[PDB]
Amino acid sequence: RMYEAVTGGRGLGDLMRNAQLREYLPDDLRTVYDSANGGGYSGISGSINDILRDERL
Amino acid sequence: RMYEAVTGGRGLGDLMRNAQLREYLPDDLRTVYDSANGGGYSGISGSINDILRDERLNGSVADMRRSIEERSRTAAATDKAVGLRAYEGAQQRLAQIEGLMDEISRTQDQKAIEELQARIAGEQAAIQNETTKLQMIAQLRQAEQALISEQRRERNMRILSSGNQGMPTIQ
Amino acid sequence: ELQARIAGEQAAIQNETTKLQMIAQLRQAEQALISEQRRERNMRILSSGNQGMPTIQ
Amino acid sequence: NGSVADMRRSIEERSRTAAATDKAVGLRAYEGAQQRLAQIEGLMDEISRTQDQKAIE
Repeated sequence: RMYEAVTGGRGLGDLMRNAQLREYLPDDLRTVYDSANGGGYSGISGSINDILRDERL
Repeated sequence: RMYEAVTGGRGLGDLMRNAQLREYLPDDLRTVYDSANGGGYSGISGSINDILRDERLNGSVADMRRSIEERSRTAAATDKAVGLRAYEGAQQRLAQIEGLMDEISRTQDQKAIEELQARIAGEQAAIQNETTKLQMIAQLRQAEQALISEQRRERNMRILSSGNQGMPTIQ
Repeated sequence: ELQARIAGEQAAIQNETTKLQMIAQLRQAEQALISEQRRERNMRILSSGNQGMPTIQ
Repeated sequence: NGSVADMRRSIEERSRTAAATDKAVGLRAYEGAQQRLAQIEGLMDEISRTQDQKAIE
């Protein structure tokens, strides 16, 4: 029983793996400042357009 | 069998060592700013030359004016939006950390808690990587602000330049 | 278990460091936004499209 | 030192080079960090399947 307890893969280490959070920070910083239209990612674009339109005094 | 499973070098620990990431960052900080022509690397020098070429925009003065104004506006807005999304990401990472802990409360076997400790170490590695990415984004932001100011200087030196020769007409 | 809990604690502290870096970045962005709004205001008050002139009486 | 025009051209070129080098090093380091994250994912996905306590340690 002790031997089977210590030595054997038992599932853990695969917790919250498939949940991806790398998708939130920018993927690549070559079109990051042109992302207002295309290149980069689209949620960034939506936020940029929202702030740019709303800050219009 | 138990002694064999506890004692004896068994390889794992040199996993994925062949790929080296040293060359991504400079070797020494003496020629990094001389790197326009030499010192650094050839690809990074190509990127420097290319970005200098693309920044040196042309056209009539009105086109450069509108381009610079829009560039500044969108730069500020992009900075704010990146901050927003990255904060949502940090909160999600905190949620994962709390989940990992309330999983740590319920591990029964020694190798289970060992694998979980290793997973937490990997989570710390991911968080360190996120911090490095934040630093690089901030540095890029400062560089691009400097570039916008340089474009402004280019325009107001082009207008006032001594090499002009035109003069309006009288009639 | 205590060693792994301390590891989790370090993870939380690193998360706090990330959030502080990010708040500083947002502060700089907000200052730049305020400067841009000032510039837009001084453009609107100096715009060449202002063809109006006060009357004489 | 030298001619003042030499000073002017040297300063202008040095400023442009400084800005461009800053941006380029930033980008290069960013894809480096992406490589690092891929390495981390690989390490964890391979650590889920160890067999002996010495291997996991």
